[PDB]
Amino acid sequence: RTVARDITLLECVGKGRYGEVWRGSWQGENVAVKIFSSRDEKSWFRETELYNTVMLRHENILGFIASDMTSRHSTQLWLITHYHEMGSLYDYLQLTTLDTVSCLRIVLSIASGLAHLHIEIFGGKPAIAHRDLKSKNILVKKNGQCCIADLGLAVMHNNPRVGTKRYMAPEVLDETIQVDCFDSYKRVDIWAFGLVLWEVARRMVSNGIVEDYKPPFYDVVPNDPSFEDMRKVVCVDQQRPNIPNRWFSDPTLTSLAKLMKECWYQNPSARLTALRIKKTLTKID
Ligand SMILES: COc1cc(-c2cncc(-c3ccc(C4CCN(C)CC4)cc3)c2C)cc(OC)c1OC
Ligand SMILES: COc1cc(-c2cncc(-c3ccc(C4CCN(C)CC4)cc3)c2C)cc(OC)c1OC
Ligand SMILES: COc1cc(-c2cncc(-c3ccc(C4CCN(C)CC4)cc3)c2C)cc(OC)c1OC
Ligand SMILES: O=C(O)[C@H]1CCSC1
Ligand SMILES: O=C(O)[C@H]1CCSC1
Repeated sequence: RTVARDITLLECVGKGRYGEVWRGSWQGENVAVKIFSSRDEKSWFRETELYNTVMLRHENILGFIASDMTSRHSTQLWLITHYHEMGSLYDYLQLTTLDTVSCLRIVLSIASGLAHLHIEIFGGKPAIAHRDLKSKNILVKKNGQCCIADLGLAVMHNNPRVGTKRYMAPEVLDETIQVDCFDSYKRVDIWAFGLVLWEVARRMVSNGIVEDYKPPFYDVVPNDPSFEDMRKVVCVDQQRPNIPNRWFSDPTLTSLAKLMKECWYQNPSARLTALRIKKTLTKID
């Protein structure tokens, strides 16, 4: 039989230190093709090893299609996934505001994806921690739900080696994280989840008011904040993202402020679990 492997790369939709992401076409169908830099080859190996161990399939996890290694004169490393034309949550929040139903649908879908990663199923799948959760690593689907992307730093029950500094938990910044305990990595994801919840909630309209899109800690650290910049804010001063007064006039944003506080405790073991966040979100509105 013919094995059709040609992908037409149509347009570059992302460029960074990691390499590039392209919208591509395979057999009439849109795919996303991540082309890894030599700098970030370990992310391709980790994601590939994870998918070789467990073929994750979940509506709120970016859908795997293929991992390709091709010999050149160098080695070319591609990861091929489903394509989400609306782009990342980061991209989407810049222009778009949200109503109550759209805000809740986004954050419950992220909680659903994250709980699916975290849970060991004994049938099944090992427990997985993401280790780089942020709004750029979440894609928006046409049905209003999101999916979690980029398992290049994921751990299974370290890696390329640290996550995005702006989203690092206090125990990562102060180097107290108990690195031999798998639950430690789940708790780091919950911290980052809380920051994403804050980024989304700001864009939910209430009483004719909305906040502009800002990244977590926009008001206390520079662009491309250093490790030290983040440690001083999060660990030494114990600062947390601001909850605007206008949220306390809206029952949904009041409930979301309480949830994000319960993701941001200095004590990692005090933070809510992804399953408890899902349950809380299903009872809001
Ligand atoms: C190698 O490389 C790539 C391959 C493909 C691809 C193209 N056509 C058909 C296939 C296919 C799938 C599954 C079977 C089964 C049939 C039942 N039998 C009992 C076991 C085997 C055969 C063939 C594939 C996997 C796409 C790619 O990109 C999207 C590839 O990557 C470049
Ligand atoms: C990698 O990705 C894609 C692959 C394909 C594709 C192409 N040829 C054959 C297959 C296939 C056929 C049959 C089996 C099974 C059937 C039951 N039992 C006998 C074991 C073997 C598996 C695989 C597929 C899945 C299509 C896709 O999209 C339409 C893909 O997505 C881009
Ligand atoms: C995060 O991680 C990965 C993401 C993807 C991915 C999948 N669907 C769609 C996208 C996308 C499409 C389009 C835009 C637009 C936004 C508006 N404007 C700025 C021009 C461009 C942004 C994003 C991406 C980037 C694939 C991946 O691997 C193949 C990823 O890595 C695992
Ligand atoms: O790039 C790396 O360091 C990884 C390759 C496979 S295992 C370690
Ligand atoms: O086990 C889980 O939590 C996943 C099943 C479908 S939704 C999440």
